[PDB]
Amino acid sequence: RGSMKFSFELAVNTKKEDAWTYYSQVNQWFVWEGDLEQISLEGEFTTGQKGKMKMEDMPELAFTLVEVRENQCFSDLTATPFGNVLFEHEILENPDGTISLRHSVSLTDSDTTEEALAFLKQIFADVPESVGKLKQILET
Amino acid sequence: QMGRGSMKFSFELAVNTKKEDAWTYYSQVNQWFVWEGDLEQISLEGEFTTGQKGKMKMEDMPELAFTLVEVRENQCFSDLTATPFGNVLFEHEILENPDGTISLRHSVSLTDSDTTEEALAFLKQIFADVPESVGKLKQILET
Repeated sequence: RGSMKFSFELAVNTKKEDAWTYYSQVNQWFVWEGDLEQISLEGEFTTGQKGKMKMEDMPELAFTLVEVRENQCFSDLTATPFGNVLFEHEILENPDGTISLRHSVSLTDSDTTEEALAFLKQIFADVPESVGKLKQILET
Repeated sequence: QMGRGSMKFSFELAVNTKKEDAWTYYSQVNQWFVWEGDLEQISLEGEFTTGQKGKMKMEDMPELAFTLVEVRENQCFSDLTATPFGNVLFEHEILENPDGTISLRHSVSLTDSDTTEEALAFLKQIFADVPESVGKLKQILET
């Protein structure tokens, strides 16, 4: 590969089905996507669906749903200067009864560019907060 | 190994290399200078095996005790250090990729029942130079 990937995992005290609600309902991404301005999806929340997303003070971006698995995970793919960025969201079950939420950002490929890595870091910088917000919302 | 209160940062990098070669930079404590950028001193009370204790000192920081909690050649090794936020666990994983290439994944985690900013910021700090550390291992292994 030319792969590089950042992950953040946070354990939360709730049910995977309840977590799934905030993922599979694009209109509720505002509660956890920091800076989300507008969001839309060209159909059902399923593997292969295309949508449009826009963060504050940024051009709106097309994305495609890569691997929707109900109650478990969904991924989205967006084109960037550095090629396709894959964003992953996983609900993991822990033995102690909690679930964990793991969000990951990766650059499909690139020969370890100094600016590639710096690019991922910036995208990934907001991720821990967003996962934090989910946890506090889910533990209500 | 995660559960209530835990948080964990991971960085993974694909490297065109073999697992045995990567493992030599993990299992030999004296090699950590190649990939630990602020490393000043490093020792281990014996052989690179699960349970072994050791010490290490980083630029501008006091010496620190640490334990090897899990070792598997040539897959992974993990160490535990005590901090003001409980124990921090550092993980180092070698993963064989389906295109022959391997991946190195370094992670750091701790347990904070409160999930405070203090604990978060503290973990984030430790994880901050982990991507470059892994990048050095990449550069070294690919020659």
